[PDB]
Amino acid sequence: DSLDQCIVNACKNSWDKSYLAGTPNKDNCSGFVQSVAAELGVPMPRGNANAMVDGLEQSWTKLASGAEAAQKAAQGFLVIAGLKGRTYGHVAVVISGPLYRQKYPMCWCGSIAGAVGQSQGLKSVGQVWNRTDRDRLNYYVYSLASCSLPRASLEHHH
Repeated sequence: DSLDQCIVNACKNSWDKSYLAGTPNKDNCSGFVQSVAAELGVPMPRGNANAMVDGLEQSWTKLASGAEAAQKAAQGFLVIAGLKGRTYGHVAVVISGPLYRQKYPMCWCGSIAGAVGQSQGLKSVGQVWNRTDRDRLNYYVYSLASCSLPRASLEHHH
């Protein structure tokens, strides 16, 4: 497995869970991120997307760009893209992968909005968020990598 496989694994595993009991994570951006963090053992601010962004802004390291965000995810860190909204905010997990338009990283996220706000790693943050918002995203990274060493039994090239 890749060094960052635990991030994608936690995303896949969180999709059909219901962090808010009764509401599938695919239909709840905050719940999706909470379930990913819980699987990885990363403490996370509580509440709706806006409250979570408030908490991340107060306590997490912020990255300078979506490119940096993908780079940190590739090293096995949990990286959250977030933006507050006047009514509802949105949060997503950034994963390694090619940058859309040379700028916007791939992501996983659920959304009460439905399919337009959902990504199972196949949309970038620049496709999920509005054109008026995608250049205003905040990227937060946890202080320690969540993934472990590869299995000791792994045979690989030198």
